[PDB]
Amino acid sequence: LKNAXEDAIAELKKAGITSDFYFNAXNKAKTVEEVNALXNEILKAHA
Repeated sequence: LKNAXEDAIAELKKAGITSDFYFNAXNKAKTVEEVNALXNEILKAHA
């Protein structure tokens, strides 16, 4: 967890988010708030 950026991509990629949705979640999320909310939303919805 050095930047909520590469770290989110890494965590979601290891989690397995359909195929590439996590990578699009990448250009959608800009601010850290979004990355954490729209991060948790993905992880929880695919828990």
